[PDB]
Amino acid sequence: EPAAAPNGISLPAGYKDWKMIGVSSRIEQNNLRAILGNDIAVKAAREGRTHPWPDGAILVKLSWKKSTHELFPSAEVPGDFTQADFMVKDAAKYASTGGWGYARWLGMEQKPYGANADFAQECMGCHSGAKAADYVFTHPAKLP
Amino acid sequence: EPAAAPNGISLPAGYKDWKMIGVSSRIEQNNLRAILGNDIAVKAAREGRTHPWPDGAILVKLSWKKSTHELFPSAEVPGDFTQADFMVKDAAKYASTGGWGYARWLGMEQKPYGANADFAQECMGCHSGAKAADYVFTHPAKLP
Ligand SMILES: [Fe+3]
Ligand SMILES: [Fe+3]
Repeated sequence: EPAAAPNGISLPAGYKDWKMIGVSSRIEQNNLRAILGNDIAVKAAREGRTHPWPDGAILVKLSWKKSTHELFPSAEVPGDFTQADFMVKDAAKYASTGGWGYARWLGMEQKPYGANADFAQECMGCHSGAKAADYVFTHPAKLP
Repeated sequence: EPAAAPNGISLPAGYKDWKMIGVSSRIEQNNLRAILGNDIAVKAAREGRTHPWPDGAILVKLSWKKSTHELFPSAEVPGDFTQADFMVKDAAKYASTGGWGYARWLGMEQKPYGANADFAQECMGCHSGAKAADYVFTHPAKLP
């Protein structure tokens, strides 16, 4: 198993099998991202129960470097896998970080991010800008 | 329930719950895409059984117009849903179109695309360029 994050969160097993919530592309990072969630998160996302998200919801964002497809240069496609970011909802347990447990694992080798157990204050530094939306930027993508 | 495509392919039920294969962004369409697959496709993708893909594999590409996140302008995120494109592998049934059944549904209204039953020749026009990769451009995104 990969090492736990410095705040004690273990890597959610099976996240690559989870359902999609959305996708994104971060210009400044030259990354394509997929956002998945466990079934608690997906149910909440689809039913709009995101104020707050429920206890047990886990979101995962998977980031790859952007490359261009060798056969179709206008298609930006994933190259190198760069990291997996997680938010785990537990209003009581992570009340000090807004009710979410943050954790990041880097690369194929899955090195836990962060110098110490307060690393999540970095995450909060930006995610506080989405405080009105329970610290979550992502808007579930529309589907029929 | 949505009408079948002009070549007789019915919309696959439950595609929104399928596992992810990849993501992409098409620069000339200003979209973001998620590529999902049924469990045959996902197993094939993950094992590298793509030369050729096995019969029964279904790939779906979901497309949204790109929007910029209101709280974070360098984040391109899905706006309106534009289309669902499908490729259904059946080397015998779809031998005339490279072993793949193509189909597209447009919009939230899931209107079948295509003027007639030969609409898939359009798809083949470009997809023939990926013939070395069994007519599939997408490279499964690498995950640990
Ligand atoms: Fe973040
Ligand atoms: Fe295509």
